[PDB]
Amino acid sequence: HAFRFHHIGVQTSDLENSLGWYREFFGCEQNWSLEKFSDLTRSRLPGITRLVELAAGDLRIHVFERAADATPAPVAEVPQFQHLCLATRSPEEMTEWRDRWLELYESGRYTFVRDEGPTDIVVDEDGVLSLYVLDVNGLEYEFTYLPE
Amino acid sequence: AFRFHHIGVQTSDLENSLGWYREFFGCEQNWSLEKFSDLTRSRLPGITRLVELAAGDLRIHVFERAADATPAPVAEVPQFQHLCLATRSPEEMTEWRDRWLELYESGRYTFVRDEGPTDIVVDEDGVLSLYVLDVNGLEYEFTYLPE
Ligand SMILES: [Fe+2]
Ligand SMILES: [Fe+2]
Repeated sequence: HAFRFHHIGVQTSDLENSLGWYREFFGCEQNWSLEKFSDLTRSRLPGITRLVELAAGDLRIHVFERAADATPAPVAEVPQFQHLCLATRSPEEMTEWRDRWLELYESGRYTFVRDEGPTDIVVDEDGVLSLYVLDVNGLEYEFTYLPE
Repeated sequence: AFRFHHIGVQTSDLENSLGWYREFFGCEQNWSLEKFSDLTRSRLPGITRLVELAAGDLRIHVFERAADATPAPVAEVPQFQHLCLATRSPEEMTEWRDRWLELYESGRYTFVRDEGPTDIVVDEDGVLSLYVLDVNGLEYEFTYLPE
């Protein structure tokens, strides 16, 4: 492989809320935290106050907070990395992911940008299962099972 | 616990993004689709075509909505801000930055932004970083880890 996926950066308005939900939902760990930033970072992300690297298996997530004066909601009609898909290992885990999202949502431990619950688990004609949820920032995560 | 499968790129000009993703990343198209379930159309209203591109271990699902105009990314918004890919050698960092400038200067692709690539910077541990924008204005980072 010429290159390998390293990590994805998640911008949030409430770092504490995202750090708790990501660790609870995905089983993430905190590898390191950063509060000093170079001239290029403050130019790219004006107002960044802290960045934390999260690790859940092969997926690494760099969650960072910027202004937090307002709490805007994601825009849909705009070009974007629209969603992040994660492959499960059995059809049973698909129900597990949807159940655990609901459990964390109605537990009251977190504030969600949007109140939209998880989608149903949908089968296509080739046996693929599809499940979509929103993180605490209103960003879409897809859980799938490919009969590979 | 799980395996990262693919990222979804929402674009307004699919053929423009397809051509750039193929030349820049060396992407090859795995499959495509133009008939969608109710769930897909509810999530992405007006979706027309969906294509899975593969380059390395990374799968990229580029899809186009109702084109209409050509909107630009919004920065103040909670979002997946950037995608980082790891290189195998320090000289590849300059190879990536050069291939971006070549593809941009060729005039063969439409860009939402005029912003060129950043300089290659070094951190306290020797990690090299490089930030470029795709034809949709979305930020990609190339990194090199000495350890
Ligand atoms: Fe998807
Ligand atoms: Fe990064």
